[PDB]
Amino acid sequence: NHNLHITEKLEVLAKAYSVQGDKWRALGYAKAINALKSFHKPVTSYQEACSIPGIGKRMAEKIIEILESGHLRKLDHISESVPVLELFSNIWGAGTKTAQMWYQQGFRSLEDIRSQASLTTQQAIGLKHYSDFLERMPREEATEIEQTVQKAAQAFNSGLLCVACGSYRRGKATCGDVDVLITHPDGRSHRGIFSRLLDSLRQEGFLTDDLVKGETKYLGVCRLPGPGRRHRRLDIIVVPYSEFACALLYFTGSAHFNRSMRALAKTKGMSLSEHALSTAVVRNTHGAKVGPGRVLPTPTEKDVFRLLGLPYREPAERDW
DNA sequence: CGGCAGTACTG
DNA sequence: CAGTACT
DNA sequence: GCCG
Ligand SMILES: [Mn+2]
Ligand SMILES: [Mn+2]
Ligand SMILES: [Mn+2]
Ligand code: NA
Ligand code: NA
Ligand code: NA
Repeated sequence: NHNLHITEKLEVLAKAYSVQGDKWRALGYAKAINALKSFHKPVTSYQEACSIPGIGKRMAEKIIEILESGHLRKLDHISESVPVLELFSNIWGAGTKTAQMWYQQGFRSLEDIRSQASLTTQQAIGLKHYSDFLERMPREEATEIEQTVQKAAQAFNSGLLCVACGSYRRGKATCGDVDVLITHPDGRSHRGIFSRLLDSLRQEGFLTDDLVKGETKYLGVCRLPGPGRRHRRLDIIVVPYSEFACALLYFTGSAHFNRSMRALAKTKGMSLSEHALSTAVVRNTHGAKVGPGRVLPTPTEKDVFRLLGLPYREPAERDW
């Protein structure tokens, strides 16, 4: 990154706006930061800064203060609440509104939350694993987790296909969590397996806590056996084979990549989700779907790219 | 002016 | 529903 | 915050 001396200051503002709930301003900062982290050379001119997509007048100004000053004075007026809001919103299941409410009620530490806050079931689990959920795991451990789920699934039906997605599939050396997609080529025998699969993984002691138990999504907590093991976040999604490519695409990400691809689809009168790529989608003036359109056949990820008019990208080049 | 992705749970 | 989460 |  040609421009760390700027980006590092901007990220502090981005996080501050984010934990305070100012989601769109934070989004603007996030995009400018990436734009600047992928510029070839250092930024040296206000009109060079303004040169970059995702950097406008306000952001060019800030970068000009940074290079002439070495500093950004807005940093000195960030509310004293922000570190605490960040502390609280790093509890799984607590976001900006919950963090702000706890702050308003006088909470300042996780000890305050533990002893005095009313927690949802999810948030109590999040708090119990507060440290573990902030830590990444080696790639090799994600493999063991993927393989544990697959062996449990295949025990019921040898035909079940299980694939670790997320950062694992984008090739990263460490992973924040494990994202396992399950389907079945027969288009049928994925149905109703969660009951048995989760029960099997629980029987082991492998699954330690459940956060979400939906008909198609599971989000929870696992821990491999033996000493030196941390609790890890595990997500499982079960999908019909007709949706495999779009589910794979979704679940592999990155998040920014998905949002970028979905924005593109919208420009073309199409819609892309975890379920399907659709065409002839009808939307209102405000960008909201008011007519569904037609599902397009997407047997493979490459088909989604092709139908969108884009060159295929392997998972590793989707790490946006 | 106003969208900024699209979707799934929770209670 | 608002809130939070997933990529 | 940015951009159409
Ligand atoms: Mn993940
Ligand atoms: Mn995950
Ligand atoms: Mn632990
Ligand atoms: Na620009
Ligand atoms: Na949180
Ligand atoms: Na008190």
